[PDB]
Amino acid sequence: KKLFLVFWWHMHQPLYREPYTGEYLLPWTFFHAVKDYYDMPAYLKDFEIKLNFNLTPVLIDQIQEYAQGKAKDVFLEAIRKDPDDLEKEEVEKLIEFTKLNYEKPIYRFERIRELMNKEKLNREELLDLQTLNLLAWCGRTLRKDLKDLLNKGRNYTQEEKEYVLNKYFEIIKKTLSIYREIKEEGKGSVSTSPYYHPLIPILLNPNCVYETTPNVKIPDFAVSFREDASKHVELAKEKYFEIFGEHPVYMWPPEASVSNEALELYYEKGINMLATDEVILKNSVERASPYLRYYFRELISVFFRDKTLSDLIGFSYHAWNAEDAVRDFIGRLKKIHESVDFQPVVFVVLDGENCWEYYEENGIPFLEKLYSTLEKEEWIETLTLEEAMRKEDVKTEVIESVKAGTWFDGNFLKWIGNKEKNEYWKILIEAKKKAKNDYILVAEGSDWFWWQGEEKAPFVEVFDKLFRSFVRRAQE
Ligand SMILES: OC[C@H]1O[C@H](O[C@H]2[C@H](O)[C@@H](O)[C@@H](O[C@H]3[C@H](O)[C@@H](O)[C@@H](O)O[C@@H]3CO)O[C@@H]2CO)[C@H](O)[C@@H](O)[C@@H]1O
Repeated sequence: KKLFLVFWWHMHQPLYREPYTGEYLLPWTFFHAVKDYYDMPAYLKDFEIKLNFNLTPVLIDQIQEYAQGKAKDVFLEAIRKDPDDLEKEEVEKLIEFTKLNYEKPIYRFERIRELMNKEKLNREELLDLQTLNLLAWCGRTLRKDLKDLLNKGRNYTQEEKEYVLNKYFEIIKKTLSIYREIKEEGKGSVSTSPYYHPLIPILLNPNCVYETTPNVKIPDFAVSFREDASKHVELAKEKYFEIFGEHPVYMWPPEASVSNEALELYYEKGINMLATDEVILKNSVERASPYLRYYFRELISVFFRDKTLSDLIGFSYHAWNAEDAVRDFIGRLKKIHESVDFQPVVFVVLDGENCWEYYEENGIPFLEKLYSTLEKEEWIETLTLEEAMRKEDVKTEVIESVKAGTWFDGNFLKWIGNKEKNEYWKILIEAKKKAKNDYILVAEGSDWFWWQGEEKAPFVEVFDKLFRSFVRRAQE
C-alpha cells in the first residue's frame, strides 16, 4: 500500500512591462527567473522523483523577452552600469531595493550590512552593492558554479559583475527548454493558467462572492466579463501549445479559485483536471476527504490540495531547521499513510518561487534533504499530474456543486470588498465598456487587486502605475 504524493509548484508574475515605454518597471521576473524558475525543475536532474509545474502564460511571455535580450529592465540597468554612470535616481533605487530585501536570509552578507551603515558610497562600494544584489538571488545551479565569487562577499569588479550577469542570462535562456525536457522525459507534468491569472469565478459571475461573504460590498458590474473569461483560457491554451506542441489538459485555477460556472468553463475548454483548495471541499461537501480523486458532474477531475502540508512548506518551514522540517513533513505523511486502508492521493500545491528567499540558503538544504529523503521512502510514490489523473488503485467520488472561493480563507476578500480594491474594479468596469484590445485582459490579473490597499505592499506605487497604464492602453 503506497501513499501517492503530488507536488505542483505554481510559477507566475504579472506583467511588469509598461505598455507605452516597454520598460520592465520591477525586476521580480528577472530575479525569480535566475533564482527559481530554472532551478526548481532542475532538481529533477539530481533526484529521481516526480515534480509538477504550473507556468502562467504572462510569465512565459516575460521569460521569453528576457531570454531574447529584449527586456528593458530599469532596475537591472542600474545594476549593470559602471557606478560612475549611475544616475542619482538609480543609486536611490538600488539602496531602496536593498533596504526592502535586507532582512531576508538570502541577503545575509556582512558586506551588505556594512554598505547600508555608510552615509555615502564610493564607486567600489557601489560595485559591491550592485553585485551583491545580483548574487543574493543566485539559484542552486549557479551557487555551485559561482561558489568562489559568492564566498568573496566583497571587493567585486565590473568584470566579475558582468560574468555573473552573463551566467544569469544563460540560465534564463535554458529555462523553457528544461520544462520541455522534464515534461518529455516524464519527470513532471506542466500545466498553465488562464492567461493573465484572473479570478475566473468573478469574471463569470461577480455575485459568486456572496456564496461565502454575504456582507461584502462590491461595485456595480454594469458590463459582462464572461467572454473575457473564455479568452483568458483560450489564449492560454494557445500559448502553451506554442511552447510544448500540445494543448494543455491540466490547468491551475488562479488562487485555487473555482465555482460551478468556472468548472463548466474549464470543461468546455477541454481541461481534464485541475486542483483547488481543501477549504473549498469543506465548504461544499459535509464529509469529504482530500485524499480522493473527485469528478465534478462527471465532466472534469478535481483534486483538493492538502492545505496543511502545502502551507507548512509555503509559510512555516522557513522558521525551522531543515532536517527537523523534513522529519516533520515525512512524519505527517506517515500518519496519513497509516490512517486509511486505501492509497491516498496527497496534493501539495503552492507558489513555486516565493517561500525560498526566507529559508536558510534559499531553501536548498531543505529541498535537497526533502527530495533525497522522498526518493528513498519505498512507501511513498511521487506522481506526475498525468499519473495522478489516470491512477486506477485510488479512491474516487462524484461531486455536483462547489461553493465558490479561493485558497485564501475560501473567499474573495483579498481582491474585492474594501474601498480601495473596489475602486480598482470600478475602474476596470468602466474601462471594459470602452475597451479596444487585449490590454483589458492584462488589467484583469489578480495581482493588481491583491496589492491595492493593503498596508503591506512593497513598490505598490509601481503596481498601481502598471494597472492604470494597462487600463488606459486598453481603450486606445
Ligand atoms: O513588490 C511586491 C512583490 O512582488 C513580487 O511578488 C510576485 C510573486 O513573486 C509572484 O509569484 C506573484 O505572486 C502571486 C502568486 O502567483 C499567487 O499564486 C498568489 O500567491 O498571489 C501572489 C500575488 O498576486 O506575483 C507577485 C506580484 O503580484 C516579488 O517577488 C515579491 O518579493 C514582492 O514582495
